[PDB]
Amino acid sequence: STGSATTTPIDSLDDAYITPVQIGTPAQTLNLDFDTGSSDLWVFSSETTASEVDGQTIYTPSKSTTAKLLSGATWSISYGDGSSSSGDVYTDTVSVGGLTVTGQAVESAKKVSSSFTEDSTIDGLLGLAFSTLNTVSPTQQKTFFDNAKASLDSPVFTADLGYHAPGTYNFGFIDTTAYTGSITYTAVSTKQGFWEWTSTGYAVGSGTFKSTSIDGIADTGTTLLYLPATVVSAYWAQVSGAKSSSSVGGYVFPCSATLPSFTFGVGSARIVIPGDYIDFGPISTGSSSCFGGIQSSAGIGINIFGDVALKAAFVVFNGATTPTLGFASK
Ligand SMILES: O=C(CNCCc1c[nH]c2ccccc12)Nc1sc2c(c1C(=O)NCc1ccccc1)CCCC2
Repeated sequence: STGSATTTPIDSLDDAYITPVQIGTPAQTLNLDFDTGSSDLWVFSSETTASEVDGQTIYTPSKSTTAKLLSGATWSISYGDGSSSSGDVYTDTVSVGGLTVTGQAVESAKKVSSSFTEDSTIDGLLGLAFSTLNTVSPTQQKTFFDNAKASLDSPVFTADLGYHAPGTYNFGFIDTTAYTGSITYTAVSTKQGFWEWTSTGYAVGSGTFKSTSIDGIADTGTTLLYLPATVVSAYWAQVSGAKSSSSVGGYVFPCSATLPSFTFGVGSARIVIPGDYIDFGPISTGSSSCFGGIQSSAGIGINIFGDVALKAAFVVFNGATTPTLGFASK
């Protein structure tokens, strides 16, 4: 089997991407944030505190003839940004672009934090990291991709995120028309449950490539690119007026700037992030100071190749016996 769905930025800045998912019988289509940085499939529901729901489409399990309460299961998750959600669990039928899983754990939210209530475009998350991270207790549940793996023509999914434009998630196959040149595959560690890999280095603009190991995670569920303080200082040094703001909590720069590109290494290969992709608009409406799309991973504990980096690449998440990650220019 295979599946193919379009993913769309939620706003003019690509702060996140949503992909339509069909849940239950008959189908309830909810728009989910496909997230390679977590492992819970959780949704706004008819069980969510009415004051924490504001425009999101809700999953109503009582209306699904295939939904079944998972007796005694609860879930509770907190991402390292403040946001969090929790609730109970159902198993139901879940389809993405023609690809169908029966008995997928669908984690119904009873409480969500502010960050999610505020984003009316996002009806939940579909986690695509490793099932070891799944928070359902007392019995861990499997991610959509894991449940689907055995059925796929190939145990893979690809992420093709667009810059200020629609993109594609495919399951089961690799679209050879979607990228230029060849796909460079690099090793993955699952020890922390992420698509964790090691970049061979970086360049700032047309500056000389620096070879250095940058261990980090391929994470579609994270907006920006978080890299070490040294690397990130080397980048913003090339932008006149750029500085790190405590009041803001990261590097900001003059909106009038023309940003240089950033290159990261995948083995001998190089992915080039156009300077464009690193601009995230005024820090507040009307301001001439703009938030940068590349930030320090200093108070995080791991580097994060978020959307800013992944959207410059065609990315293969290879769930074969030894998982690997693949990157191609596009
Ligand atoms: O958890 C994820 C991916 N999933 C994020 C889900 C999410 C949180 N808030 C949201 C708001 C809208 C849509 C989705 C989300 N990645 C991962 S993995 C990981 C972290 C994070 C993370 O929180 N990233 C986003 C972020 C990092 C730093 C500062 C601010 C934000 C930090 C500890 C090490 C391992």
